[PDB]
Amino acid sequence: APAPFADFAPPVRPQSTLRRAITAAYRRPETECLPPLVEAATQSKEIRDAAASTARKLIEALRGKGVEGLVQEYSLSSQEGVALMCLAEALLRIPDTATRDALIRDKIADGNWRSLFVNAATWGLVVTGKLTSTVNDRSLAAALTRLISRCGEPVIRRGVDMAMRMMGEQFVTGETIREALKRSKELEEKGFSYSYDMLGEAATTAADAERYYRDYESAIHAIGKASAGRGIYEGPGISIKLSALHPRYSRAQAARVMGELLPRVKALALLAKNYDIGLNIDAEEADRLELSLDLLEVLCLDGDLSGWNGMGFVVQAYGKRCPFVLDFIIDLARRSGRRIMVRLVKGAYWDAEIKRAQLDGLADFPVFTRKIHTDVSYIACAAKLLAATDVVFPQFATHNAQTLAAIYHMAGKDFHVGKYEFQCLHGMGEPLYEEVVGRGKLDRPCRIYAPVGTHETLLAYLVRRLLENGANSSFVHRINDPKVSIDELIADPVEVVRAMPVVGAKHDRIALPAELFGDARTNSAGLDLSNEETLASLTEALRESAAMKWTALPQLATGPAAGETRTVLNPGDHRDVVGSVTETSEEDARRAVRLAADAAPDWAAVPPSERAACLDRAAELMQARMPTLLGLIIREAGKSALNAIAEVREAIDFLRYYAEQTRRTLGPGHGPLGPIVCISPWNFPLAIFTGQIAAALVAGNPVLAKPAEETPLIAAEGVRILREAGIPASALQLLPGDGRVGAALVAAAETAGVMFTGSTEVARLIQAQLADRLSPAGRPIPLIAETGGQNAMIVDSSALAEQVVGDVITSAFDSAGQRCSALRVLCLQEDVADRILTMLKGALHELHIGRTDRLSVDVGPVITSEAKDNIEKHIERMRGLGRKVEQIGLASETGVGTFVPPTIIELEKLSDLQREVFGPVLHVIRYRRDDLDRLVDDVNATGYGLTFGLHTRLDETIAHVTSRIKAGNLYINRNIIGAVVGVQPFGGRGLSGTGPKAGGPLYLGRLVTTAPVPPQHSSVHTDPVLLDFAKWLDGKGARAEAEAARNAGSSSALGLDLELPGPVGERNLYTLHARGRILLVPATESGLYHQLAAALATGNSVAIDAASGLQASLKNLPQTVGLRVSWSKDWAADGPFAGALVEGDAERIRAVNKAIAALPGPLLLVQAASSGEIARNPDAYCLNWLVEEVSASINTAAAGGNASLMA
Ligand SMILES: Cc1cc2nc3c(=O)[nH]c(=O)nc-3n(C[C@H](O)[C@H](O)[C@H](O)COP(=O)(O)OP(=O)(O)OC[C@H]3O[C@@H](n4cnc5c(N)ncnc54)[C@H](O)[C@@H]3O)c2cc1C
Ligand SMILES: NC(=O)c1ccc[n+]([C@@H]2O[C@H](COP(=O)([O-])OP(=O)(O)OC[C@H]3O[C@@H](n4cnc5c(N)ncnc54)[C@H](O)[C@@H]3O)[C@@H](O)[C@H]2O)c1
Ligand SMILES: O=C(O)[C@@H]1CCCO1
Ligand SMILES: [Mg+2]
Repeated sequence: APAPFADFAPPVRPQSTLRRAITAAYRRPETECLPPLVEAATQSKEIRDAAASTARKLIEALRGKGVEGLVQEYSLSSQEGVALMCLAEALLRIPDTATRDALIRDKIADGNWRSLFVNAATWGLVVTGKLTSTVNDRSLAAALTRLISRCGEPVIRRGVDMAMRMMGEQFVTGETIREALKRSKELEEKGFSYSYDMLGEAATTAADAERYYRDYESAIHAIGKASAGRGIYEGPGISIKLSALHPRYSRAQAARVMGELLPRVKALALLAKNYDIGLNIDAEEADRLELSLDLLEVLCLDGDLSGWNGMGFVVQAYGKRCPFVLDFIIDLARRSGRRIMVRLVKGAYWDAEIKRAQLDGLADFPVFTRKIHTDVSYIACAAKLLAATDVVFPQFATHNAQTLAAIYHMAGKDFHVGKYEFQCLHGMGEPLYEEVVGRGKLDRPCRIYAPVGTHETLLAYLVRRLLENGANSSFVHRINDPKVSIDELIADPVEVVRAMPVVGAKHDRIALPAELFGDARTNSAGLDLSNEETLASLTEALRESAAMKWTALPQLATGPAAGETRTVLNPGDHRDVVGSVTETSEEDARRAVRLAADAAPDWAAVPPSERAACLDRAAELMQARMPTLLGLIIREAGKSALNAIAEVREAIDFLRYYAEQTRRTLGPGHGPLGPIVCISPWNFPLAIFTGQIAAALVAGNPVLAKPAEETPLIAAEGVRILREAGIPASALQLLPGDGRVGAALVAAAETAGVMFTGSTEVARLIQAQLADRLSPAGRPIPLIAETGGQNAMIVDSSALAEQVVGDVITSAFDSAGQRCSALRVLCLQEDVADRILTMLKGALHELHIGRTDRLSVDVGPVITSEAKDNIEKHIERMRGLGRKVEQIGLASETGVGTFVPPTIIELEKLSDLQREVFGPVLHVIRYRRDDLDRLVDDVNATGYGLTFGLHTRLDETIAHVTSRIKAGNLYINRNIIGAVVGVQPFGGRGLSGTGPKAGGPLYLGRLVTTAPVPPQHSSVHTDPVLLDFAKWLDGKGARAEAEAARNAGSSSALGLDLELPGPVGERNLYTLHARGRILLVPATESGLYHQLAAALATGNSVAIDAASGLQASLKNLPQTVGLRVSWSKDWAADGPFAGALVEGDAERIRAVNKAIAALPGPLLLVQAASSGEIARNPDAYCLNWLVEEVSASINTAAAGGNASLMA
């Protein structure tokens, strides 16, 4: 049995002094990076003046020398131009040129012309220079009809010829490498050279990686044949992306990268060596930089590649590590004797790096945040390169004439071909470099980066270009802006930075990850698993955590209690004993509730701000102890390191969010319920456990904490931390054990409320036990019950398959599918289903399943043998019905634990599924586009309503689907497992939950006897049926009830529509809707009128108990109100309901509550009042619990860029 964490994340090699200097700079504060760059980039006054003259001369030449002309000639609006180019693109997909021309002439031009507008975001950038994440396809369809009806065939022909020029000649150098080489003759004769890129990146499967390899290999042959001995400086070369060549290119898979990716790069390099051409490794995301250095090191030390100086490597000047990376590379060049070709660039992934660091809660960004800082960094790094031209070959890639001029003069008057060169991108830099290359200009060579491929393979690269072209900060954008003077364009960034008040200050309008929520609270901090210092320190902390004697005991107010004790075994290896749990006797569970009741007044008397300070102190302790907490979660609950970071971060965020919500709301009149029983699931064993307890405690209630029997150790540590933070032992008691302990707690006489997260079936048993119970005030015991899901994602033919597959693999198989939010049913539009399914199965087989104490493990075990047996029986039944089943093969080492292999099951109908299957099992169905609305019905028809995902680029489809789906958490163009506290308030409806949402603003109000007004909780909307009903009441003479109705209409927050603060590149929305049909059980006419006002003011329909005998009280209702009202004799026949309102004395409420609990389907949030309370208290029925919260998270970077960060 291997020692825990002894092989967690060993580095590829021992980190040298130079490598450690790189890692030290990874996220260094921007004010510390800039001063040495300013000093390195400083040049003499004479050179600065000379460079400004050269830059002015270049810019004047640029400004002094076809889509806009098409827009002008045919008077096209912006949308008409975009729509026309989408049509032209689609027409060009027809190969037979006469067949296309006849479709144009006879069918398109004459009238009624996969959505035509799938790529409109790209054409929008071409036409308008602005980026939209999604496409208004109804606007584009109207615009195309208008322009064709106005201008006919001529405008279509002009669009086709314009698209053909841009797509065949401007976006790519050629469709094939042979085409690109033939077209390179012209500029090679004028002094340019080329580096060809077979478009391709981010391989999803082994098959994709092999396709990109053979693309590269065939291009090396063609380029080498064409080079015909010109060598690495005067002849052409190739550029490659490491992410194209392996589907798991990441630090977490470093062993596979060195064992599988490295030999592939070596084979390509050997072929480049034989032809003597350059082979450049492009630079990609920040978390791949240092990994790529390990490949560079091995290749440059490999004797089989000796004699060849064509190996090249990009370094990104927008990165904080750039000068230290250059020190490492220059030293490697000296050690190896290879003259490494070093392409200095600014960087292509800036928007994505900002979003990623914010999402991961890291200490700082790995890139600069002011564009001028990247400019200074570039010039400083150029000075370093120009001092080492004997050992490296610098390649200065830039379109910025000021940057170019600065380097041209920095390099001085001595030049020979091979000393250094400039570089530019095809279709962007030729105007500038035609003023540079050649004896009549500056006589310096330029290498053109030449993309090669078809329109399909071109998307991602193209959008990075178009964003670059349209960004306000870009030289190529500003050169075209008439409001930008030449003097502004030649301003020296080095001197501009030197003169700023704080050299290197972070951008004013970009939040550090810790500051995403501003003054409200501090964001939880994560850990960078790509940082070698972090991995080394985490390895030691994880090993030390495995040496600790973790225990969980019954912790009563009076001290620990005795009980039956057993070991807790690692689910991924039952030989690894994690700790010991002593479980609670049912006698002691009852004693704990009595002690809680006795301690309730003392805890309620602690003022809310001091209760909140306890939560904040506990969050600080959890943040500080995160490495140790990670180790426990990994071993007790089968979580990977990434899963466990997210778990601890979530717990910190609950603590701080409920603390701040308390400070915003709770006062003396918001009295506590009393002892609250908190029952929690195994699968989020710290986060959900902490959240329920923290909310109940901070609302002034003493808590009985009953963790899942599977995961008591991390729960005990959470309680220990909360007690250390100041929660008195009498206010927070830990009762480990199984469902018998939970049931004994729920049944205890002094239990004043229950917070339950777990399976729907268990929630239903708790509902049943509470149905016969009333508070001393004669009201129902509040239950929050957050339950299972049957979560779907719908994917149409406009989605990007590579994005879909990544979000599907994560959503379905993260934590072995043991997330309540996990993707259970993937719904694929029929026309793209085969291609996406094939990619999904390929991605499935790249997952590593095993004991989770290794960074390389993607998917861990299931929690118990019973869970495994339950999941496997579902798979084998599906297999026995004839469904296609795909499964990863598991390594023999999984035999010591309880593992289920990630599984894909292809279903015929969505009704093939009954209940939630809580494991790594993805079901797939296909649909025809015209049946989309029916499909949404089928998804709704399960009765669940937790998470839901949609991948589409089409606004019409977003508006349709999101308006019809009934789920609590929606996700657009991203994974569906997001639950960031206060950003995606989390919780569903129907079989998935009663509400209110955890991590949302209505939560604390359920835990007090009088709910406060939540922050931002109001709406100016008034339900119109409520208004009609209030007028009807006035017509009937019920003046007091009509006034109460109007007041309910105003007080309702139905229609609240908020955007919540969060990371860039995301919109996170929070809205309040009707719940659905509310069951009304009135006793009196006036009670009925008040119940109906409450339900209508919150947008609901109603079913009214016919046994009330109150039918004569609703004579001659307006039709608008009548449409919302039904009478029910058999309640169980007319559901499902979404809540209930009850009127009566205590025994009537008890009897009705029992009848309601017996209704099939969802747990109902029931509110009860006596006739007298309805008369006395306008809030007898609380409108908070008659609306439904919906959270929607939209990935606005999904088109490949961030429009907000463009401006
Ligand atoms: C031949 C060639 C090859 C290239 N290869 C790669 C590569 O392998 N990997 C890669 O990542 N890039 C690469 N690039 C760079 C990238 O694709 C862009 O072309 C380049 O960053 C634009 O820089 P510039 O000097 O032309 O223009 P500029 O207008 O001078 O500079 C724009 C750049 O500033 C940076 N920037 C913008 N806003 C901010 C901000 N708020 N804070 C900090 N920085 C900011 C970005 O890097 C942006 O691209 C390459 C460029 C060329 C010409
Ligand atoms: N809606 C959400 O936010 C959410 C979040 C996480 C998990 N879940 C759901 O949780 C489930 C998985 O967690 P689980 O397997 O630990 O759930 P579970 O229903 O098996 O157990 C949950 C808790 O209830 C206790 N319990 C069992 N029987 C009881 C009884 N008769 N009376 C009182 N308490 C009893 C258990 O001991 C445990 O602490 C899944 O169905 C998942 O979808 C929902
Ligand atoms: O892929 C990109 O966008 C950059 C530019 C060229 C290579 O790396
Ligand atoms: Mg269970």
